Amino acid sequence: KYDKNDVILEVTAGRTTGGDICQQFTREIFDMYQNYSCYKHWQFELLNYTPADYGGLHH
RNA sequence: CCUAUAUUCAAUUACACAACCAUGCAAGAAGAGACAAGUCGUAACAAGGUAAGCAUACUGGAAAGUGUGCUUGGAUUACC
Ligand SMILES: [K+]
Ligand SMILES: [K+]
Ligand SMILES: [Mg+2]
Ligand SMILES: [Mg+2]
Ligand SMILES: [Mg+2]
Ligand SMILES: [Mg+2]
Ligand SMILES: [Mg+2]
Ligand SMILES: [Mg+2]
Ligand SMILES: [Mg+2]
Ligand SMILES: [Mg+2]
Ligand SMILES: [Mg+2]
Ligand SMILES: [Mg+2]
Ligand SMILES: [Mg+2]
Repeated sequence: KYDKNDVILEVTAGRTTGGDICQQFTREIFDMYQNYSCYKHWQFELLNYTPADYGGLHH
């Protein structure tokens, strides 16, 4: 079923450790899927992008 | 009633009678604790950058802010 509906991918910053170790890691995997979409010839549409203070992605 | 002995007895009345408390459930309200790292600010510990704090009053998103009196669980480094 489905497989022909646009899918929204949401990434956040896990709350398990202090610092930016989790926030910085969020940026890397977010760009992983963005480059992956080009490999699969998909279409990427940015909806929300909130950078963190210490060079990261809050959500 | 010349030895002797037989028989009966009841429940009513005036008024109170779920107030009351226990247990269980509930439309819903409020508090406390928890890890965790999110948003907002930096109150406290150094004269914490306005010395802190108690009683009480008033005020503000939030720590708290300010007045009056009191405490040193602050200092004035000591022929200055
Ligand atoms: K103060
Ligand atoms: K002090
Ligand atoms: Mg922290
Ligand atoms: Mg000073
Ligand atoms: Mg301070
Ligand atoms: Mg200040
Ligand atoms: Mg102060
Ligand atoms: Mg004071
Ligand atoms: Mg007071
Ligand atoms: Mg004032
Ligand atoms: Mg005062
Ligand atoms: Mg004034
Ligand atoms: Mg001395």
